[PDB]
Amino acid sequence: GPLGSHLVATSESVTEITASSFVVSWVSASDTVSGFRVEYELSEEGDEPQYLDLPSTATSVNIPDLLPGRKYIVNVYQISEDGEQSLILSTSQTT
Repeated sequence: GPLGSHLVATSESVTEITASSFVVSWVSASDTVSGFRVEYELSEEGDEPQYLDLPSTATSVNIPDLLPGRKYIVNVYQISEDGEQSLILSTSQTT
């Protein structure tokens, strides 16, 4: 049954804890995507934003070098064959 969800997941859907890393996954809300671009910045300090580029076949990425005890804002954008970016997933986390 729906084990009520069973969070089934289990293992800290968040593994890459090292350096307070993050493991976020999304859906290629588009097959015309030529690649993906992930952006994460401190929701507090507002430091400078960082970008990570992944292939159109990528649907998940691990963000390392994160500052423990800090909140980061993550936004995944898919790049179309025209170079257009579209927000497919936006979420924040607290190392």
